[PDB]
Amino acid sequence: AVKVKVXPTKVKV
Amino acid sequence: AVKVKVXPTKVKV
Amino acid sequence: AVKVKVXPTKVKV
Amino acid sequence: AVKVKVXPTKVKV
Amino acid sequence: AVKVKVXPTKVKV
Amino acid sequence: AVKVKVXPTKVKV
Amino acid sequence: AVKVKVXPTKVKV
Amino acid sequence: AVKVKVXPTKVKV
Amino acid sequence: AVKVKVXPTKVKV
Amino acid sequence: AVKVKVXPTKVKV
Amino acid sequence: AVKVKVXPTKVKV
Amino acid sequence: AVKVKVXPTKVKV
Repeated sequence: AVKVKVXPTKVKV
Repeated sequence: AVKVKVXPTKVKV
Repeated sequence: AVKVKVXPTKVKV
Repeated sequence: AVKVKVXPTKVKV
Repeated sequence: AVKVKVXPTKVKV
Repeated sequence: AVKVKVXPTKVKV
Repeated sequence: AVKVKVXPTKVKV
Repeated sequence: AVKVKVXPTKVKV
Repeated sequence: AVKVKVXPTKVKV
Repeated sequence: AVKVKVXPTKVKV
Repeated sequence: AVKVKVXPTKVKV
Repeated sequence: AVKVKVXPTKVKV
């Protein structure tokens, strides 16, 4: 899985 | 890989 | 894709 | 979307 | 509805 | 389905 | 929300 | 590294 | 992780 | 970060 | 710096 | 940005 930030939200997918 | 959406902002990771 | 809350974080996956 | 709880772990789907 | 795993339990919600 | 993680919290959608 | 059991699987929805 | 796709544009990061 | 712009979309991967 | 270009494909990293 | 693929071309930027 | 070439690989950075 990979860490991402999209808009203001960080998350790992 | 999957579509990630945060309000109006999308991207596929 | 579905709206989800993981921990305190809302996102659409 | 609905609250889902398994043991102590709650989330929203 | 979407296939989920929450904790150790898989289910469709 | 993909594991979505926020720090040490983990689920699968 | 309520606890549901089907055979071996429980979950609260 | 992971595939990223935005609309029809794919790349790898 | 690195800030990227793919097509029109800025994100961090 | 910098524009990287390969023929007519541009991005920024 | 990060390994990237821009168009068909791999490189590290 | 400038055209750069190493062996077979050209790119513009």
